[PDB]
Order: sequence, then structure tokens, then C-alpha cells
Amino acid sequence: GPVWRKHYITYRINNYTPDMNREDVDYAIRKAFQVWSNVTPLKFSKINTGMADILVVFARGAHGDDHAFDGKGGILAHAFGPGSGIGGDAHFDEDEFWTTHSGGTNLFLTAVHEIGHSLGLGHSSDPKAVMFPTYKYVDINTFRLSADDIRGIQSLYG
Ligand SMILES: COc1ccc(S(=O)(=O)N[C@H](CO)C(=O)N=O)cc1
Ligand SMILES: [Ca+2]
Ligand SMILES: [Ca+2]
Ligand SMILES: [Ca+2]
Ligand SMILES: [Zn+2]
Ligand SMILES: [Zn+2]
Repeated sequence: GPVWRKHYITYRINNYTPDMNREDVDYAIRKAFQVWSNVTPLKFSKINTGMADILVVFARGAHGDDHAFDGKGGILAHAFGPGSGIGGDAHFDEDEFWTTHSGGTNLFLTAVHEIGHSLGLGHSSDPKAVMFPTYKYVDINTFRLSADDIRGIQSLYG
């Protein structure tokens, strides 16, 4: 489907979850973008004002799209593929408890997956892939994309 047709991509953090330290949200999101810039020609920059390609939002329940959140558990996050407006945006359910670690729901791991969607990836049927639709914590310090994830993204970029 749709892909970004340019190499310099911007993101903006709309608002911050109270679940985490501000600096930890910034770093988790930055690291998640880095996972994908590692394996593509894309470059990501955080902007603090204006219209970004990818808007990162924390919200609960109904939040202005057709995809209301469902309280704690179930749907953790969702995102929209490349395009104008809502295209590229990544939304995280504030009814989850976001963390830097194995507790609650890990923001970095979830963001890697969601940014995958923001870049145009769909779901994998392979449980080993970060793009598998089910959340399962893995050690974030040693995290690596699966072969399936790399094949997927390199079918779109580079
Ligand atoms: C590892 O990243 C994620 C991100 C979200 C989810 S999820 O919310 O439980 N499942 C949703 C619904 O299909 C999903 O894939 N959202 O992008 C599961 C794992
Ligand atoms: Ca939820
Ligand atoms: Ca957008
Ligand atoms: Ca929360
Ligand atoms: Zn949404
Ligand atoms: Zn998904």
C-alpha cells in the first residue's frame, strides 16, 4: 500500500502519558524510530511545533477517529499508514500503564510495532515478528527485528 516518498520524516509528541517520566517517553519513542532507520534510508526528527508527518498521541476511549479505545487491556495502540492528515499517526491507549521495563506495557516495544504501521507495514502471522498483532514482552536492551520484519520493511524502502 502507501509509503513515504521522501527520506526526511518528522514526528511530534502531541502529549505525554503521566505513567512515565517525560524524558523516558522521549527516549523510548526515539529508540523505536531508530530501529527502523537502522534498516531503511529514512531519517526521523522530532519537532516541537507545526505539522509533523507522524503525530504520537496518548488518549483513552473515543478520541476523534473511528477507532475508540477499550479501557485497560485488549487494544493497546493503533496507527495509520502513510498519507496526509491522520496518515502516519500513532495512538497509544492511556488506559494502559506504559513503562520503560517489563511491567505494565512497554512503550518502546509497542512503539516499534506502531511505527511499523506508520511506515506502511501490516501485520505478520509469525509470532516471532514485532508486527505480530499480540503483545509479548521481550528484553528491550537486546531487542532485534525478526527476519520477517526486515523482509517486510525492505519490501517498502530501500
Ligand atoms: C508490539 O506492539 C503491539 C502493539 C499493539 C498490540 S495490540 O493493541 O494488542 N493489537 C492491535 C490490534 O490489532 C495492533 O496490532 N495494533 O497496532 C500488540 C502489540
Ligand atoms: Ca486498551
Ligand atoms: Ca500525519
Ligand atoms: Ca496510563
Ligand atoms: Zn486512534
Ligand atoms: Zn498492529
